[PDB]
Amino acid sequence: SHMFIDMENMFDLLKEETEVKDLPGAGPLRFQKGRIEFENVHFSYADGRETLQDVSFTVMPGQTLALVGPSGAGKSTILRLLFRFYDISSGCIRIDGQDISQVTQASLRSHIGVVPQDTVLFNDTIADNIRYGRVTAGNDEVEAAAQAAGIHDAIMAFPEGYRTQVGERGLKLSGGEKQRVAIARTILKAPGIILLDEATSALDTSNERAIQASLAKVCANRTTIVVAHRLSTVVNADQILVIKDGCIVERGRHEALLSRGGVYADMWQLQQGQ
Repeated sequence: SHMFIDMENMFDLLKEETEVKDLPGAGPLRFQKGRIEFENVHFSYADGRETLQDVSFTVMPGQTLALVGPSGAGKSTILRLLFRFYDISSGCIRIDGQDISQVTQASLRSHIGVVPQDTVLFNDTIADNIRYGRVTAGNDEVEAAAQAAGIHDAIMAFPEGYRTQVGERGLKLSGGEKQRVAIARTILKAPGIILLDEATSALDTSNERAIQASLAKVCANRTTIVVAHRLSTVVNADQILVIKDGCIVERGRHEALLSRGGVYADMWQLQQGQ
């Protein structure tokens, strides 16, 4: 009775469901101020396998939103979806009012800077590693980005300055320097949206404070979603979402969630100690 199925049509429908492609005639995202909306977003990667369930939130332009909660794939799935690394199973994600699945992924990604937990360094010069943020940038901009991220002086001390080979087959950068490369990349991109996934490791007190300050500074005036581990990041966020098992179980600013006296407050009391 499936003698009437058109195999070509099944393959066309498979392709729609399973591949992240631009719609025919998709135009550029019209980026204004970087308002983000998730509306009733679900993400499931098979039958029963739901990693985000009915997730809704709004991040107003320039604001920061911290994602917190126990270990789980939900928090970083939210970052992936905003980047359209996957399509959503249902609901809608919008930037500046526009459904991000209806625009070119290229245009979408041009406005988003990702700062991952682990900084990818290529087997290339330190100049070109920073330049990776925006390949078109002149040497002077690369320098100013390095200067602003606080690694210019270190690079000067490098055996070949900006032409110093780094990465796996190059000079070993410290964890601080590596992180600052990520920041300089982001400065060079100048995106309107930042997706930050905080590292679980930490550096010395002095460096941590300095890096946390640089990060705070590059996120200034930019719409920011962060998968947060540091208390300072959460205390300072415009809004906090507590995610457990793919659900937003509570939300608000730090002080409001403490006085609410739920899951977040319990976590805070546990971290404080007797």
